[PDB]
Amino acid sequence: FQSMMLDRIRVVLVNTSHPGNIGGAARAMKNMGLSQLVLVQPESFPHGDAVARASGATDILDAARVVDTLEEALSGCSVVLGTSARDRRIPWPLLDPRECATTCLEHLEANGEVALVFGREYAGLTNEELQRCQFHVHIPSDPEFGSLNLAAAVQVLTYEVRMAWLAAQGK
Amino acid sequence: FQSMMLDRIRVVLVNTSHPGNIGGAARAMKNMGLSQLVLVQPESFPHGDAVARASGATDILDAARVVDTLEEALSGCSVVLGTSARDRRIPWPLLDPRECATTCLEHLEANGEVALVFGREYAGLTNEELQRCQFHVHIPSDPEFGSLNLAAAVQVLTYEVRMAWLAAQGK
Repeated sequence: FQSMMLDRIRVVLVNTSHPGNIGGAARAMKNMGLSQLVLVQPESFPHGDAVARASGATDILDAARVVDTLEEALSGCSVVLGTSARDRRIPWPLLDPRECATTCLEHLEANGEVALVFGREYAGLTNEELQRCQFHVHIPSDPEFGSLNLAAAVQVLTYEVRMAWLAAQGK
Repeated sequence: FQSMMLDRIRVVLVNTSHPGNIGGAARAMKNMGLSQLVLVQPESFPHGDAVARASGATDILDAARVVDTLEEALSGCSVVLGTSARDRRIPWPLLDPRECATTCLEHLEANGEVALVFGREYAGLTNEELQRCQFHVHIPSDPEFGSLNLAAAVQVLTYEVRMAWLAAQGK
């Protein structure tokens, strides 16, 4: 199963401070066909704001796994891609969201499990967290005002994943 | 000017009910280089929630024009593109976000002014509002759970606009 492939994209939110962003991320995942959410040390979860921003994606919140470390969140993944909003001076392969989606599909088609890792509001992932990833993904943005809202960033990546998944089906 | 071209994309939010979405839209515009926001009959504006979700894109909120009708919001535009989340049974040309961005760039390069029109949370634009547009833009989504958060939808379209704008510059 085709739609079922999308369940093997593991969205990992690292140390999210605003519970509204957890809900927003779940909504962004559900409206692209994704469903697997993992939270590393969220600051406030469960929370009413996550439920409200999920706007019906409460199934994803209820099935979300909450873990103490990024290592636990990445267990069993065939590849890990971390997002970066700025030059991090780490020489890892740097992908745009379209290239990220191509890499994701390649793994999903090979029965892999892909982690897409998002960091804290503003600060992003730490260097150590980025070093744990095999690829870095950057959403091209205005360098004068470069970091997107966490849920909006999840939406951009999940949208590209769905665009690649549709294209592979001749759709 | 190149960056200046993006100021000629007019983001129009029609009858927004959650002020947080107005702020989220302004943030989504600013981190892609856009700045022109027009609000048609927003339910609560100005509002603290718009300021909070703008996360520093308060300049866009302060310069936003508030009007009573969609007609006033579209004055002087060379083309109007409206978003749709479902089959609207209106036979207008239907573009995905990449095709929307191509159309936008074509107009910006020809010193045009493009309106990107977003509707109400859940309900979207009315048929009459969609009929006022020359093109309809649909973000491919899971038809089981098809409508994105308003600010996340603005982010998807603005992200594609920036991707097209960068590509045209050999970047």
